[PDB]
Amino acid sequence: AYTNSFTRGVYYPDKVFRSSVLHSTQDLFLPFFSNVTWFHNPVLPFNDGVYFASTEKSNIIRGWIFGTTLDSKTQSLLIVNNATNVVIKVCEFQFCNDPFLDVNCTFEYVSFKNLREFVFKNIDGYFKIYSKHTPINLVRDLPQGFSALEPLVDLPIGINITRFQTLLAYYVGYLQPRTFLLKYNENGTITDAVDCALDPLSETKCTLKSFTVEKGIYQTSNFRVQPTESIVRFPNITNLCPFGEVFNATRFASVYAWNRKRISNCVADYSVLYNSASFSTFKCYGVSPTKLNDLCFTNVYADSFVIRGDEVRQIAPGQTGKIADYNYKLPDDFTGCVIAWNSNNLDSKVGGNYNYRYRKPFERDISTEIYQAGSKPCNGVEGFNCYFPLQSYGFQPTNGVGYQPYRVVVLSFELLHAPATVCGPKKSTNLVKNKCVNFNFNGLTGTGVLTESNKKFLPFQQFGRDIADTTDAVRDPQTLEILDITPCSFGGVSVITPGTNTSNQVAVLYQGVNCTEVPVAIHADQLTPTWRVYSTGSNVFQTRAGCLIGAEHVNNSYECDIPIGAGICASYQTQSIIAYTMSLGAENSVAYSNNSIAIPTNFTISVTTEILPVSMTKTSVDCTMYICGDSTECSNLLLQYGSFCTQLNRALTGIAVEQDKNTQEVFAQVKQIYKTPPIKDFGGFNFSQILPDPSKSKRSFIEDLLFNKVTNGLTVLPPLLTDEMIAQYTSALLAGTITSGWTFGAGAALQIPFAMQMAYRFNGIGVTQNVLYENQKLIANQFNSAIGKIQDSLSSTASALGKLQNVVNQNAQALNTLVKQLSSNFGAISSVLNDILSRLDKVEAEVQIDRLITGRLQSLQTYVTQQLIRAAEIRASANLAATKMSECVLGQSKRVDFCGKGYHLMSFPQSAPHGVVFLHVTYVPAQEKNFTTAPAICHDGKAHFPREGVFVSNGTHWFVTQRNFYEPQIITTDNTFVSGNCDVVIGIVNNTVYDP
Amino acid sequence: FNGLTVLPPLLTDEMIAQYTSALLAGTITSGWTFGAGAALQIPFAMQMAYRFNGIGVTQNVLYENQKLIANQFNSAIGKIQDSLSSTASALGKLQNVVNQNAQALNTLVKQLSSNFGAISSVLNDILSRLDKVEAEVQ
Amino acid sequence: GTGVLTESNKKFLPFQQFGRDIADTTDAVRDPQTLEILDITPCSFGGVS
Amino acid sequence: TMSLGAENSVAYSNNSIAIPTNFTISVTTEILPVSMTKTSVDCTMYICG
Amino acid sequence: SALGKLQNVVNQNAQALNTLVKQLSSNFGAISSVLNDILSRLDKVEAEVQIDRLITGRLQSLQTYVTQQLIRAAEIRASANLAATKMSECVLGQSKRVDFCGKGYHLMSFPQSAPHGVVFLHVTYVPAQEKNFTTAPAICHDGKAHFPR
Ligand SMILES: *[C@@H]1O[C@H](CO)[C@@H](O[C@@H]2O[C@H](CO)[C@@H](O)[C@H](O)[C@H]2NC(C)=O)[C@H](O)[C@H]1NC(C)=O
Ligand SMILES: *[C@@H]1O[C@H](CO)[C@@H](O[C@@H]2O[C@H](CO)[C@@H](O)[C@H](O)[C@H]2NC(C)=O)[C@H](O)[C@H]1NC(C)=O
Ligand SMILES: *[C@@H]1O[C@H](CO)[C@@H](O[C@@H]2O[C@H](CO)[C@@H](O)[C@H](O)[C@H]2NC(C)=O)[C@H](O)[C@H]1NC(C)=O
Ligand SMILES: *[C@@H]1O[C@H](CO)[C@@H](O[C@@H]2O[C@H](CO)[C@@H](O)[C@H](O)[C@H]2NC(C)=O)[C@H](O)[C@H]1NC(C)=O
Ligand SMILES: *[C@@H]1O[C@H](CO)[C@@H](O[C@@H]2O[C@H](CO)[C@@H](O)[C@H](O)[C@H]2NC(C)=O)[C@H](O)[C@H]1NC(C)=O
Ligand SMILES: *[C@@H]1O[C@H](CO)[C@@H](O[C@@H]2O[C@H](CO)[C@@H](O)[C@H](O)[C@H]2NC(C)=O)[C@H](O)[C@H]1NC(C)=O
Ligand SMILES: *[C@@H]1O[C@H](CO)[C@@H](O)[C@H](O)[C@H]1NC(C)=O
Ligand SMILES: *[C@@H]1O[C@H](CO)[C@@H](O)[C@H](O)[C@H]1NC(C)=O
Ligand SMILES: *[C@@H]1O[C@H](CO)[C@@H](O)[C@H](O)[C@H]1NC(C)=O
Ligand SMILES: *[C@@H]1O[C@H](CO)[C@@H](O)[C@H](O)[C@H]1NC(C)=O
Ligand SMILES: *[C@@H]1O[C@H](CO)[C@@H](O)[C@H](O)[C@H]1NC(C)=O
Ligand SMILES: *[C@@H]1O[C@H](CO)[C@@H](O)[C@H](O)[C@H]1NC(C)=O
Ligand SMILES: *[C@@H]1O[C@H](CO)[C@@H](O)[C@H](O)[C@H]1NC(C)=O
Ligand SMILES: *[C@@H]1O[C@H](CO)[C@@H](O)[C@H](O)[C@H]1NC(C)=O
Ligand SMILES: *[C@@H]1O[C@H](CO)[C@@H](O)[C@H](O)[C@H]1NC(C)=O
Ligand SMILES: *[C@@H]1O[C@H](CO)[C@@H](O)[C@H](O)[C@H]1NC(C)=O
Ligand SMILES: *[C@@H]1O[C@H](CO)[C@@H](O)[C@H](O)[C@H]1NC(C)=O
Ligand SMILES: *[C@@H]1O[C@H](CO)[C@@H](O)[C@H](O)[C@H]1NC(C)=O
Ligand SMILES: *[C@@H]1O[C@H](CO)[C@@H](O)[C@H](O)[C@H]1NC(C)=O
Ligand SMILES: *[C@@H]1O[C@H](CO)[C@@H](O)[C@H](O)[C@H]1NC(C)=O
Ligand SMILES: *[C@@H]1O[C@H](CO)[C@@H](O)[C@H](O)[C@H]1NC(C)=O
Repeated sequence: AYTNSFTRGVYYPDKVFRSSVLHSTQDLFLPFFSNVTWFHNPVLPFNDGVYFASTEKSNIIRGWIFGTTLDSKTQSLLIVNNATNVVIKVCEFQFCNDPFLDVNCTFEYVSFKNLREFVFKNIDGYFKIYSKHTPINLVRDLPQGFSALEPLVDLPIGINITRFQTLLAYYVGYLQPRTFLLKYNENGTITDAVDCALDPLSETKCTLKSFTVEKGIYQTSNFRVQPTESIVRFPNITNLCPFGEVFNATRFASVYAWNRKRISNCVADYSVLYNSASFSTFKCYGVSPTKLNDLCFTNVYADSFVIRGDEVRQIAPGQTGKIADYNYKLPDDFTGCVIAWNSNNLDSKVGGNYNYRYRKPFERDISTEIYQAGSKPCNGVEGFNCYFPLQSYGFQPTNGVGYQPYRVVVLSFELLHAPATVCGPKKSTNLVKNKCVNFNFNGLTGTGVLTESNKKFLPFQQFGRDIADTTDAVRDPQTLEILDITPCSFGGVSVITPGTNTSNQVAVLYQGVNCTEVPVAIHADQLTPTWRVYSTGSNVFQTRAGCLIGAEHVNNSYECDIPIGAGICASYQTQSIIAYTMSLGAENSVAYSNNSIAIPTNFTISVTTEILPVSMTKTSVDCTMYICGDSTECSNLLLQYGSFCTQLNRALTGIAVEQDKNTQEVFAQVKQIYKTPPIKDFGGFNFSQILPDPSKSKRSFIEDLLFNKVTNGLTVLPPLLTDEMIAQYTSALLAGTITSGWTFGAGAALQIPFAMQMAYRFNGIGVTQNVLYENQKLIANQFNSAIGKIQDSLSSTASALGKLQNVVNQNAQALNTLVKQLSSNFGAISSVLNDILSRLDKVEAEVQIDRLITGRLQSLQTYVTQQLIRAAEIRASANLAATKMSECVLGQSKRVDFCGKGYHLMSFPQSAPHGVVFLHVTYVPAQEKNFTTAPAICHDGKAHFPREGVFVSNGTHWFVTQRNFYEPQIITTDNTFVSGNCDVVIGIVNNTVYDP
Repeated sequence: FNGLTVLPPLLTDEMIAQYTSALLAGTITSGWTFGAGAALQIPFAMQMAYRFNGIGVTQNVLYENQKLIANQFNSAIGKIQDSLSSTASALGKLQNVVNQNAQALNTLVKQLSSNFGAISSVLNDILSRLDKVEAEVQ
Repeated sequence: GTGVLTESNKKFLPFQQFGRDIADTTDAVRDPQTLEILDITPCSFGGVS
Repeated sequence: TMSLGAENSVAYSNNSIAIPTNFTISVTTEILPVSMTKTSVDCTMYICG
Repeated sequence: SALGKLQNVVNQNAQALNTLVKQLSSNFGAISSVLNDILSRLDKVEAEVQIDRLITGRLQSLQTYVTQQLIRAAEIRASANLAATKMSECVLGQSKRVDFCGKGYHLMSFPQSAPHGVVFLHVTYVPAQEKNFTTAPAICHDGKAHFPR
């Protein structure tokens, strides 16, 4: 019988306080929503540790036995409660299946409406116990909910437990290795958890380290099709190799005349030779002797001779001495083995066996040509300073060991190149095409898909290679057809989420994967590590970008919420996640004709917003303190690397000073600290929210929203201008802009009434200035209301300031990464430097320290190089901000869409963390009407054109009007100018042109 | 195929062609107005008079020469087709963005054939030929 | 370690012996002879200009 | 503490304008870099001499 | 001191090559920082293990130099594009972009050459000697409002 585990069985992983934090940890845990066995008893397996529970208030459940034999034959745990105490012992006990109530000992210790919970696990010889108590109402199943179990007991007793039983409603489950994300509150209790492998949303929560995720698409994983089967393809040789004639023959050669045997067309078994005790050495080079049976070769050459026992040291690559110089040399990149033994009884004899003698790589020459000891005419004949080239070994069996004869076999291997022809003893399999498989062609191992091919190998060619050396096609050794290899299908895995705030559903995209490969592979119905079973969630759909699982395809085309790729988007709708081809927008046939114009009859003022970065957090690094932790031994090694721990400080000093330049270039545009008048008769425009609030530093109201909505060896440094100095500059800029127009940008500020300044801002966009005064209250109300909406927009969402937030988040991520890279081993024995200094002699310790120096130096260069790139990216924004302040704030830019959308009027800066915010104010025309139009008018045969503005008719009368606001005027001469007669102009019309 | 991949662009080229078409259709029927607000239609020879004022040439100069001006424009777009049709090296900037990435990937892939001082550039050789304690070093 | 040990307000649970930072750096300890919680700070360092 | 510059109450009202009555032509230098030293290095001869 | 920008372009290239040349003298853990010592004192099997440390250290030194020059070249290109723009707009024209072609209302500018750079002489009108007046946005005549053209 079984029951759902829900979220039960989490326990405190370590005796560490952590608070207000989400922490990621790997341990033996009960997986969420697993099946727990139920009981009302037998012995049970213990496995890799147990979660245990019971509903109780009778207290019939009294203890446990843990062990292997449960009684007598070995030490076994007894854990019992007797109401006086909890009791533990480990004895070779003397009790039956149930010695309990009617309703050595090398260690011992002493200390329904409710449920008891426990966890038992056993690691490093320590047996550990965790616990909880709770009230409950539900008796019929485990209480669905959460509460972390806390440690009680931790004991060095070391028993190899494989079974347990309860001593006399109760429940059992098994722990398994998993990653969990845990939530610690302000008082450092665990209060929630995520089981990362459970589902795609749980992968996403663990990927982001968050218990909630926003709407979007997130990568969590990579998908690869697994090898379904294994193949061995070998030459089908029956013959076995002639090693007795190599190793055990009578005539092992004298060393200057060394013998070579070629081996070919046979199956070997090097393990038989390697396992033999007969050899005083079995040293090997580019192959380990354990691996030799798995390999295959074009040739083996056995080189054979007898030599004096102490001289065997010359038989290696790179050696020197008379045997190497004149008798037999190995090449200095020898691939194979040297095997030798004390052949004292075999090769020595009581006459001192004079049959043996000594005198480039694999040279042999038996020549009698004399060793001359000088430039004499020795002429090949013996004499003083003229000596025969061979000398005899005095091999008597009574010799001391270094003077006895030893036999030597050298095995030199020629690899698979041409068709392999000496081979290990391996079993060949059948060949299988089109599947993802492991394969082994003559010891050439790999994983992939095998198919037919059209590759015309020339008869000597055995396999093809790609640009990366990787084997691209193979001839099968048993049937000479050419097979293509191809790598098994793979891609990035991404989770589409509506926002956990909004829904729990998800869809999964297998990027670039064909759906036929997916739902019976690493996704579902086969070997499915972490990318767990749901072969369909309801629908499986092939997009251009990859296979998409669990989303509903739609034939409509909406706007895009979650973009997938190749014009596909997804969103959550009437409910399910849908997927569709996106629409670029509403289609609009513009109402064109050769004679019709639309003129706006009304406008809106609009206040937009634009946010720009201006400076990173400044930093400098004491690279000796960071790399070496103030250890003297490490500091002395770090001298050998020269100037690196100085050009790093020089680079970061360049970054640091440039931040104060960026801030000064953006804000210090103004020579004097202008201040606002006491009166506020700015024609009804209400700046109270953007001017300083003196009751606040003296920031504006909107600046106080912006400063709230954004929120070792490594030393941070302060900015030069303080946040109160930046607020003085944004105040001075704003006070100049209000009281004096652009004039404070061209030397001395000239005062002008604000309503007249706006009349000139209108006069810059081609709207005739009377249009402002005649609409002055309306315009002031539109502006005041628009400033009001900025407060609500900035109040509405945390996503409003994402640009400035990304300067903060990247600096924190970079520094945290640079700190966490202290803990990495880089292949050294430990990442804690004091281990290496304490556990090892200095000669070994240096090599380990040098890996940590190398890893930390490569980490620190990696950090500094990203700060250079990231600072260059911020400087492009600082130059843009200084430009927008020069043209928009200090002026009125005519550059289309530079200072906000619409025709530009003015803008106001407000300070913010690491950046600036501009409130660009723009005119937008808003209520158009169609009119008939003609490019000219003919009066007395003279063709008239308007001086400024355009001719229009309401269908009966003709007027001229300005291009951006309907205001019809009678066509007097003074609105117009003549040029020539009617006839050259297209579309000219007849009207009166009036003379004043 | 060595763990390298190429992802598709979000906007497919038949979507890009609808944006460049819309920008062009706005620019013909409505001048600059569709940047400043909702598009306002105007006759094209009347848009060109505003463009002439925008360079300080008086608008009567257009109408007094409209047939000539149209022919000069049409002729230039003819020469554009012959130039682009003729000279494949004209797109040298874009073609370098293609070529530079091809060399970047080819270098990254070819580096898998380097030894860096190991016994072999091919990882499965080492794993076939050597036992663990030595294979780690390589 | 090394640092300026200080008296602190931290509220460790009975089984917890020491505290860690957001970046996993050890930064508070229970004194094993008097079960109040201390706060650990590295000894001061800085560039000399 | 650095000074950002002299403070200035602009003499604003809803009915006062200031207009200039003279001018200066002024000539201002601006300096921009355009190119580095064109440099080349033999990576065989530097590393291996 | 006006030319501090151009002189700093000279100084950074001088410091970069000095740093690259100094690093030839660093051991990086080899028995000597002079390659012919290794080749004259040691036989090849030993020598290659020492030489490989110099090759590694000198190569990491050289990649560090080339990467900082790639970044500095892009940082100069941003200035070359700005100078090319100021020459097209300020010299070949009269820019209305406020504070672009020197402070004040821009009239014209002249180029002068300088080693590794360019110097612009921006000529500008700056108003002076201002007087207060009373002002009003419009004037009534015969009950109709008037505004200045
Ligand atoms: C070919 O012949 C030459 C002699 O003419 C051989 O030279 C010997 O090479 C070894 C190198 O290990 C030296 O120690 C000897 O001193 C050389 N001999 C003389 C007389 O100088 C050469 O090794 C031969 N090569 C082959 C492959 O057989
Ligand atoms: C121009 O648009 C504005 C709104 O942006 C119009 O003002 C509104 O007019 C209606 C009556 O027609 C009132 O109910 C609203 O309270 C007005 N709003 C404001 C902010 O005052 C204005 O009437 C339009 N002008 C013309 C000539 O149609
Ligand atoms: C300028 O606008 C602000 C709001 O943006 C006005 O301040 C509000 O005024 C009323 C009436 O005195 C108070 O009830 C509110 O509490 C004020 N709001 C805040 C947030 O303080 C201000 O009165 C306007 N002033 C002028 C001259 O128009
Ligand atoms: C075109 O505009 C003219 C002038 O605004 C309009 O003519 C006026 O029409 C009203 C009645 O709607 C008469 O009371 C006025 O006496 C007319 N004035 C003049 C100068 O004729 C005319 O109605 C408009 N036509 C259309 C088709 O809208
Ligand atoms: C504008 O009005 C004039 C008359 O005032 C029109 O000119 C006449 O057009 C007819 C038809 O082409 C000719 O037969 C007459 O000889 C013309 N008379 C004169 C005095 O030129 C003219 O066609 C009208 N224009 C438009 C565009 O309708
Ligand atoms: C202005 O220059 C254009 C050429 O750029 C001249 O246009 C040509 O004029 C001749 C007659 O002189 C016609 O045969 C051609 O067909 C015209 N070319 C085109 C493209 O139409 C124009 O005549 C010149 N105008 C003046 C006043 O000199
Ligand atoms: C396993 O658990 C699920 C609920 O999570 C349940 O439907 C299923 O029947 C259980 N299977 C067994 C064999 O207990
Ligand atoms: C409980 O066990 C202890 C020894 O562990 C023993 O002294 C005590 O008498 C027991 N209590 C009862 C009620 O039997
Ligand atoms: C007692 O322990 C020793 C080892 O310490 C072991 O040899 C012996 O068999 C044990 N006897 C019992 C009864 O467990
Ligand atoms: C556990 O098993 C090992 C052999 O696998 C044995 O050497 C050891 O003594 C056992 N320890 C205990 C306490 O049972
Ligand atoms: C945290 O502990 C304090 C006492 O140390 C207590 O006042 C407070 O209510 C606790 N808060 C939570 C969220 O447990
Ligand atoms: C060599 O001979 C001995 C017996 O003299 C035998 O044990 C050994 O296996 C033989 N080895 C080979 C390779 O024949
Ligand atoms: C060996 O290969 C040949 C050629 O394909 C085949 O005819 C023969 O049956 C094979 N023999 C064995 C024992 O595999
Ligand atoms: C989820 O977001 C929507 C707005 O997109 C909001 O209305 C809703 O209240 C949010 N869900 C929760 C649990 O508050
Ligand atoms: C996916 O694979 C099947 C064969 O398994 C093939 O018929 C289909 O055309 C493929 N589709 C794509 C888009 O690759
Ligand atoms: C969507 O279009 C396909 C053909 O392109 C069709 O098979 C499908 O039935 C359509 N769906 C609906 C709801 O009409
Ligand atoms: C202008 O007229 C056309 C029909 O001629 C109509 O489609 C369009 O909506 C009209 N525009 C306005 C603003 O009334
Ligand atoms: C406008 O277009 C119509 C139809 O194409 C044509 O009859 C008329 O002559 C044209 N008028 C002008 C001024 O181009
Ligand atoms: C240690 O002993 C002293 C008395 O000698 C006592 O005051 C103190 O509370 C004890 N601390 C602990 C943790 O037992
Ligand atoms: C303008 O200033 C100059 C000196 O810069 C002076 O000589 C000249 O007389 C002044 N002109 C007027 C009209 O005040
Ligand atoms: C204008 O008059 C005010 C006093 O009303 C005075 O403070 C200010 O300095 C005068 N400005 C000029 C340009 O004379």
